[PDB]
Amino acid sequence: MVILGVGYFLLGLILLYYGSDWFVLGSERIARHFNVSNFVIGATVMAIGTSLPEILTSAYASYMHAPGISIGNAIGSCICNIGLVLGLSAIISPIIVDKNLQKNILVYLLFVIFAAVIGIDGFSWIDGVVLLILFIIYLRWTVKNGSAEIEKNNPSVVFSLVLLIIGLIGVLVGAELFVDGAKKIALALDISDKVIGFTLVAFGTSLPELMVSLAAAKRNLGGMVLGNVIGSNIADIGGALAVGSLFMHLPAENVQMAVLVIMSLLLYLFAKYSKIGRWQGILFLALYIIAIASLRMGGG
Ligand SMILES: CCCCCCCCCCCCCCC
Ligand SMILES: CCCCCCCCCCCCCCC
Ligand SMILES: CCCCCCCCCCCCCCC
Ligand SMILES: [Ca+2]
Ligand SMILES: [Ca+2]
Ligand code: NA
Ligand code: NA
Ligand code: NA
Repeated sequence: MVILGVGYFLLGLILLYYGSDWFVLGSERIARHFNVSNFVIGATVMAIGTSLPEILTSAYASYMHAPGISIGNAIGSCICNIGLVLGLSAIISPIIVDKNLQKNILVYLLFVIFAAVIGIDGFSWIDGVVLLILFIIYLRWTVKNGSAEIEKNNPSVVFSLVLLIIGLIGVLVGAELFVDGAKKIALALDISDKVIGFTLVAFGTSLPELMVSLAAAKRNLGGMVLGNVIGSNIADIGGALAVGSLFMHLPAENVQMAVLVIMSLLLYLFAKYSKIGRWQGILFLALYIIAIASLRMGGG
């Protein structure tokens, strides 16, 4: 039963590795097909695709009367996407943000500040509906401003969509196998710890973002990286958190929200007045490390 766990674990890593690169390549081609920037494709198709685990997890957790896990997973993913995912990626491929993308990031920041303020007393189903509506508006606004609309079944298109979809299946299945594999290893060795397992929920669901962002960074696709991070956070709030709140009132996470707000503000300030490169990435990593060293365990 331990060899099966090791099997899943290694296999999940393989799928994650190759799948992420396929997803990126297919997404980069699709962007060129539709005449939209890499940021746009990153913030929409990629962000949502990779946030499907958060959405499902938050929904499932709140339905099972564990709303703390529901919001813990959602906001923890956001902190992970900036501190760990963007941190690593910025070091690998530093980014200077153009003026139009700076505007997108400011909208993101406002969205996050708005979510923090209405969530001070926790999140109701009404808070959820509002956030989901802003999420949809964000998506349409983003696509419009990053689109140059001008124009059977071209082999370039097909191969693009195949890469993208198979890549996405690869990263999502791979993330699942990684986690399921780890869990059966821990169970087999009798080192299973539930509160540890619930602490790592936002991470396991963030493995697609991590591997996808790293693959894009290796190909110097900085805008795509930034799109994936910014979009995943909005999807995690207007999607994962929001849907959670539909089943049950979510408890406040004011400390984690303050952390997210601070990291999000830092991200905008770097984008606007500087760059997102080596030392910005180092700072994001240091803050992430401080966060996981100090924040209360249990995943909510
Ligand atoms: C943004 C212009 C200044 C760049 C240098 C200051 C921002 C990066 C600071 C990194 C500090 C890293 C500390 C690690 C412990
Ligand atoms: C090309 C590699 C450049 C340096 C990468 C440094 C990463 C530092 C991450 C944080 C270390 C711990 C800080 C603890 C407060
Ligand atoms: C370099 C400016 C940092 C401003 C915020 C400083 C305190 C740390 C905030 C982020 C990480 C989580 C801290 C609480 C665990
Ligand atoms: Ca074409
Ligand atoms: Ca509220
Ligand atoms: Na995502
Ligand atoms: Na995710
Ligand atoms: Na996550």
